[PDB]
Parts: sequence; structure tokens; C-alpha cells
Amino acid sequence: EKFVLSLDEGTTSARAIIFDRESNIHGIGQYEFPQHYPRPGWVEHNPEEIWDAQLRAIKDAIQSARIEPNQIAAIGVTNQRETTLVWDKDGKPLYNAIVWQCRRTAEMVEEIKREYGTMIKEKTGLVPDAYFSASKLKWLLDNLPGLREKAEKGEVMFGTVDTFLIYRLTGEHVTDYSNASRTMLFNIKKLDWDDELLELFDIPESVLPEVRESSEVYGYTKKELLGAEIPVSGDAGDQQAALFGEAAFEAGMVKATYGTGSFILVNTDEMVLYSDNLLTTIAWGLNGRVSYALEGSIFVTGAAVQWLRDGIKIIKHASETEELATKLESNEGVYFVPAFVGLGAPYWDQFARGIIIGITRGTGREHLARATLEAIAYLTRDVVDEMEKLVQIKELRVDGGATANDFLMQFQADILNRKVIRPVVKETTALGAAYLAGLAVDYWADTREIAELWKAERIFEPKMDEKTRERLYKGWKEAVKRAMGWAKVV
Amino acid sequence: EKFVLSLDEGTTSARAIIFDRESNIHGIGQYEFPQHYPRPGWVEHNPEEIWDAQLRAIKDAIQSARIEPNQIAAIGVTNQRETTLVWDKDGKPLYNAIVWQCRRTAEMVEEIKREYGTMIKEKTGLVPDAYFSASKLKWLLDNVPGLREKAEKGEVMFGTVDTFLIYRLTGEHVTDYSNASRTMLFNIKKLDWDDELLELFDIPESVLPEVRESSEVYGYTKKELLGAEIPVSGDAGDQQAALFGQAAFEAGMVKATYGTGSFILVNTDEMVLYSDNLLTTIAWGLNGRVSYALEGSIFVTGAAVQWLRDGIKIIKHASETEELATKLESNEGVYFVPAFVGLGAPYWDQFARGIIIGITRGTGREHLARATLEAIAYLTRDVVDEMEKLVQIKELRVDGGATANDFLMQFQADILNRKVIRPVVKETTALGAAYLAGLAVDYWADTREIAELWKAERIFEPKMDEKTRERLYKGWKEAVKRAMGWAKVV
Repeated sequence: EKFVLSLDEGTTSARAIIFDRESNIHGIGQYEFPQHYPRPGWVEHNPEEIWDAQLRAIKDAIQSARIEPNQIAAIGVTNQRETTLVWDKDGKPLYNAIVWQCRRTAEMVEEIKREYGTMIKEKTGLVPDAYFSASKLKWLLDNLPGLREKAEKGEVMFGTVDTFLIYRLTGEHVTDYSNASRTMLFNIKKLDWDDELLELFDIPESVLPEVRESSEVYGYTKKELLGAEIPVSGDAGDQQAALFGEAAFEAGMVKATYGTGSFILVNTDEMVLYSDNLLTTIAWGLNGRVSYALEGSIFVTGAAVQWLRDGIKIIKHASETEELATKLESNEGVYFVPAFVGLGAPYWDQFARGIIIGITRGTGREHLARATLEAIAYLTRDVVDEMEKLVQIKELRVDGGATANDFLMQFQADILNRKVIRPVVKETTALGAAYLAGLAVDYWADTREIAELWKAERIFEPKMDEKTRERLYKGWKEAVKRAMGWAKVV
Repeated sequence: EKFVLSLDEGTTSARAIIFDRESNIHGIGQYEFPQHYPRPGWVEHNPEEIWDAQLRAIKDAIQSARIEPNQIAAIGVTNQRETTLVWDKDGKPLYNAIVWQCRRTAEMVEEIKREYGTMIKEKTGLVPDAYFSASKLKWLLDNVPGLREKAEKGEVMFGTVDTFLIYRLTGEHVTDYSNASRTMLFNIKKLDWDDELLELFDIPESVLPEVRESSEVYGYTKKELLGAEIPVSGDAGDQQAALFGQAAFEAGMVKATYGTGSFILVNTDEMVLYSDNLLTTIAWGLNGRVSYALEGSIFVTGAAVQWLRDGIKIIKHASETEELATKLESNEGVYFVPAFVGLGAPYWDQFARGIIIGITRGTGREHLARATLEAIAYLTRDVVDEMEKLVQIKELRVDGGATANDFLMQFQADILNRKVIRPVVKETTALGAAYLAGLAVDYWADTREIAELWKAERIFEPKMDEKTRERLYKGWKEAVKRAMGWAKVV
């Protein structure tokens, strides 16, 4: 009878899903939109194609579900983070979106890093880098003819993609704590735009949205858009939303997203924890309570499997990796550190390059496939062990297409000595935004009810003894050391 | 009108070739024979199987050539070195041969080396090793029923495979200086059996062949064997024969044989030079003068291309390696140290294993092929640079199947900054034995005539400046560092 609609506005695709209270999908839609690459290292989206893709996703999902718009109890919104937009009082872009992947501001933030880096890290949980919204917003109103003067009294709204979508759906100009936290203009311990950061990036207050909790009615949709006046009541950044959708509701519950690269986040609850090797960020603001997180990422995980397929071409499909790797009882001394663009935490070596080591006459395709799957697990452990210094790790909940690889998921549990939990619902980003929106209109009673209803497809239990974990991991660290500094030699 | 028959009795096949004055081939025969491995690490040949293969090869070579037995002016003999045989007065073997590959005697050699290791190196030019004949002959004496007793009287003949063939051929019991020098019983500087070593290894003098020049009539075949009485008049170990067949008649001329592994020999003329990284051996003895050599080997050169083909299955044929590698202008930072069973000279690290390094998302089959061919050239340079510390290197003359690879041979020249000379005749081992035999019956007037007749198919000329050369080889050394010690980690 009644359902929650989730919008997951991802970086290459917009998705829409209709869920019931048992997290069954009744309809879904998904449309790709163009990735604009105007100069080298530059990444842009056209907000009108994001919008058209999203709105068609919605229509497909409603059609597939065979519901009327008035059966939609609420809408949650979740989104590619950091990506920075600007628009008219009428909701019309004053420029393309500058995507989180875009490096145009690399040197702008390089300069301020020596002077203001540690202050930026304390206020925000973030290491200054072009990734985040501040430099990008500044770039727009310093290079866009007219923008700064249009901003200088109040004709310009800034937003992250959530904020752009919410404005277009409801008329309101809002963001949630988790999206806000990724702007590098938001003070995370106070829960407010930081005035010093605004002055550093020459940002006029008038463009800023109002910052709200992640679960709350922000506004209602116009009838002429969706056919009903639906409350829009859920907002979080995508990775935070996936962490919610995984029901990672307690401190120490980790969620790892496996893709081209990886994004890993751990719930720290009310603790605001700081690491030299991790981002500190906001998970969500729920019923007056802010939950925090620690975040680590890896550029190359699944891409190492794409390299097996496209570079040396020893497989036709990523999935063949599993059959090859399970022909072996161990790695037989063969490791692969796929440091195609360096090493990140905890080694931080831009000059490291990929290495395969332990090759003998008997080394086969099997060894390379297994070394590649092991490497994804080892890199994951590298991040999780940094988190573990600050918060006890309970378990790993996982999403992304590579989580269908049973070998990788088992080895991941084994090497962490932690359970790995794979959800029945694969679209955890969407499901999280659905949970946040639904809680705000009592579609679910509270988070304990959500957690009681939540269903695992499969639980991978750790089966590897300490001696074995520590010998395998030791191999990994030794291989990593042999990858370091290679591009200085060459 | 007349020709020279050369027998090249190799490790896995016996070969026979009829040559003329111009080193043209007129007849060839070739027969594989069984490798016998009675235990792991143990390696034997049946002498009757060798003999039967060698005799059929001769008859095919003679048939092939359309000649009468008395058109054969002389026979030269060359052979797998070290391999140790024993037989009785009517040519009957009293056991299988123990092959140079056989490790059965490794234990026996290991305790001998602690005490006597250093006088063996000064007497012979050899580091004690199960490789050489001494220990294998001890083993026969101490394990074959009633052999020591028969050898206490003068009833038992020992020798290397040349000595065997020459005895069945002519009834004489002889070897030359080059083969004798590989027994580890023969004093290199004194040119006689060393009495200490015969006692160390408990050899009855009675068993020893007479040691001759490499070019002199030892005897004559039986009319009933080949159909005429033919002088047998040339003998040298296969690698020494190849050096001769490459016309490497002056100090500093190197022969690299490229196979699954490599043997590399430089002529050092009268000079007896000693290295911690190379064997000192005898090249040949000719017109009352003995020439010396330095020898290095590498376990894995061509086997790394076989690994591309049969381990990782990235090529179908060894030759595709040429075209892959010339797709690239450089290695682009990708190195492959194929240290499958460790590093030999000058690193001497049994725990090193294979490394591929410099991998990025754009690393392709082309990078792996090129890095493998570069490795074979870098490894060769590692050995040749050890030779340059004791003798000036003039040029490299090459043989073996991989010398057909123009990319490898050009790169080999470039990295050494030396000319690489590929001969017209590929059968350099047999050719050398043919030259030694023909010199004894004036088929050729002297080594100057052979030198003046000798023909290169291609001379590869260095085209790489010094700065490029040292940058590329620096890369190699850095990749080798990172290969080291790996089997102590896993």
C-alpha cells in the first residue's frame, strides 16, 4: 500500500528505487549521464542531464512498482559527494557541476596547505585537497563571468548534489551534516559553517544552504513534478548512506565498498576520532544525535582485476578470477601490489609502482589471479588496521559488484579475523537514504526495528589461524616495501 | 672431393654433421635419447642409448650428404662436459653415465668444500660442485658392485663422453685438455692429473685416460664401422668447441650461447685468470700451446620466454616476442628479473625470486615481452662485466635459438656497447670440432685461414649513447635488489 522512494544520484549514473518496509525492491530505474572532460584532469557534469537522468529513473521505478505517486510515504536523497554546483533563484545552473574527481584546483589548495593545512584538518576532518567543495566553489565565483557579483548580493545558491536535487524537488535550500562535512567549509565538532574557512576561500555567506539533520522533512514535492506532494525527508552523502543502509548503527561497524577503487567507513558514534592516515567525517544526524566516522579510500582495487583482463589479458571476465584463485591452496609465495598510481595510507608513496614478486617457472595464471584478489583484501586490511588503532572493529559489511566474489570475501574475513557480511539488498546507498527518509515519517519506528528486519545474504566467518594471517600479511608488507620509490629510479 | 665429419654428443640428443672447407653443411643426422631420472635430482644416461643415437646420426649425415666413407678426411668429437662414464676392455659400460645435471653427489661435495674448497679452486679453475666429474667418479667406485676391485687392477676405464666415443670409435683411451679440465681431477696450470685430487676423491690412476691436444690424430676408425679407416683427430668440450667454431681465437673474444639458460666463455689465451664469480677453464690445446678461458653461466634466460609462453600464456611462440617488444620505444619503466631459482654471479642469492616491476594500468603484453628480452641482455651483461674486470672484452659472438631475435641481439649490443656477431653457421659446437679435426690432417692450413674464411650473417652494432645505457642498466640493478631475499620472506 505505501512505500519509500530513494534517489541515489551517483557520479556516472542516477538511480531510483521503491522499497517496502521489509526492504524489498518493488521498482527500480537507472540512467547513465555524460561525463564531461573539457581539459586534462578536469571533470564536469551538466546538472540538466543529472536531473533528466534522475527524473526518468523515478518514472521507471514508479512504473515498475505499479504504484500511484500518492502511495509514496517519503523520498530520501543520496548523492556523489563533494561535487559542487551553483544555480539561479529559478534552479537554473550558472555553470556545469564541478565533479569530486576534478583536479583543476590542485595548485590552488597546494599553496594554502603549508599555511592552513593543520587548522583545516582540526576544523573539518579533512586533509586539504582538490577533492572537496571549498576550492571548487571558490574557483566558480573567481572565474565565472558575473558569478561573484551575482553572489555578492544573494542571487546565487551553492550546493552539493543533494542540495541541488532537494531545491529542484521542494523549493528549499538545505544540506545535511554528512554532505556538509565534505565541503571543507563546515566545522565538524561545532556543527556549523566555519567563518575562518569562508574567509580563506573568499566565500560569501549568502550562497550557503541551511544545514539540517539527515532524517527530517525538508519540504514537499510539487504535484506537477511527481503527481503527488511527497515529503522529502532523507539526506546523506552516498558513502554515509551506504553505511546507514548496511545498518552499521554501532561504533566499530565497518562498511567497505569494492569497486574500481574502494571506499571504507567505520561508525565511531559520538566519538570524534582523528588519524594522520584517515579522514574524520560526519556519518549522519538522526534524532538530535550526530554520529561520526573515519574514512579511508584506495585508488586501485578492482582496477587490478581490470588490468588482468585488459592489460596482460590472462582472463576474459573479472569473475574468472575466482575459479583461477581457488585452484590453489595458498599464494605459494606470489604477491602483487597493484600500486599503479602509488601507495596511500599508511605508506603515502606517490612514486611506488606495481610489482609482482615470487615468480618461478611454475607460476601460472592461477597465481596472478589469486595474488590480485589477495591484494584487494590486503589493501582493505591496510585501511581497517589504521581504523582499529582508534576504534575496535566489530565486523565488515560489504557492497559493490566484487562482493559477489566468494573467494575474495572469504579471504577478506580470514585476513581481518572478522566476519564479512553481504546484504541481500545490493543497492545499500539507496537503501540507506530510504531508511533515513522513512524514519522521519514513521514508516519504520526506529533504528532498532530496521536492524531487527535487516537481512544478510551470506556471512563469511573468519577461518584462518593467527600464525597464517600474520605470515600472509607479512608477505604483503614485504612486497609493498619492494614497490616503494620505483618511479624515482626510472 | 673430401669432407669432415663432426659428432656433437649433447645432453638430450646426439648430432652428426658433415662440413666442407667453406663450413657448409652437406649432411646432418640427429637423434634424441632417453633422460633417466631414478630419483629426484638424479640424472643418468645409458651409454648404449647414446652410442645408438650417435651412430644412427652419423649414418643419416653420411646418407644425407651422398658421400662415400673414404671421402671423410677426419672426425671431430665434442660432447656434453662433466658427465662421467665407466666401461671395460670390450667397450661395455659397467653402469649408466652420471650426467653433469645429477645432484646425487651434492652431500659428498658439501663437507669436502669446507676443508679442501680453496686448493681445488687454485688447482683446477673450479669451485667444488656436484657438477664436475670427480665426485661422480668417487660415487661409482663406492656404490657399484665390484667396481672398485676391478679398478684396483687395470680393468676399468673412466672418461667423459668424448673419451667414451673415441674408445668405441678407435680403441684408444684419451681426452683433450678442455674436457679434462672439467673433471676437477686435472691441474690446469701443470697440465697433468693432480695426485692430491685423485687421493682426495680415491681415484685409482689406472682408470684415467691419456690427456692430449684438442687437435691431433688420436686413432683410426674400424673399417667395419663406417666403411673406411678414418682419422679421429679433434676433441673438446661442447662449449669450448663452440668458442672455437665461432673463431674466437684471440683473448677477449666472448661466445654467449643463448638456450633455456646461458653459457658464456671468453678466450683468455695464455693468461690463467682467476675470479670469485667465474670458472677458470681450458679452451683448447692446439700446436703445443694451451689456451685458457673464463666461464659463467645463467640458469634462466630463454626459460623466461618459455614462461611467457607456457606459464602465463601471453604469447604462443618465442618469436612473437620480437614484434611485441619493438611496438615500444622503451621499457617505459617495466623490468622483469626472472630469478626463478635465484641470482648467480655476481649477486649469488639463492633466495631471490622473479619480480616484475613498474606496472601501471597501461602495462601490456608488449611491456612483459620487452622486459623479458631486456632481462636476457642484462643478465648476459652481468656475466660479461665480471669478465671485463679480468680481460678486455673485444666483441660477442653468439649462438643458440634466441639469437634469431633481432630485437634481443640489437639490445644486447646496445647495453654492452659492443659488437654482437651472429654467425652464418648455427651449429657452432659441431663446427668447432670439425675445425679441430681438420686442422690435424691439413684440411685447413691453420687458424688464420679458418679466421679469414669465417662468415657472419649479421653484425649488430651498438647504437645507444652512454647516458641511456647506464640509465637502463641502473634500472636493472635496482630491480635485481628488490628480487633479493624473497624466499626468506615466504
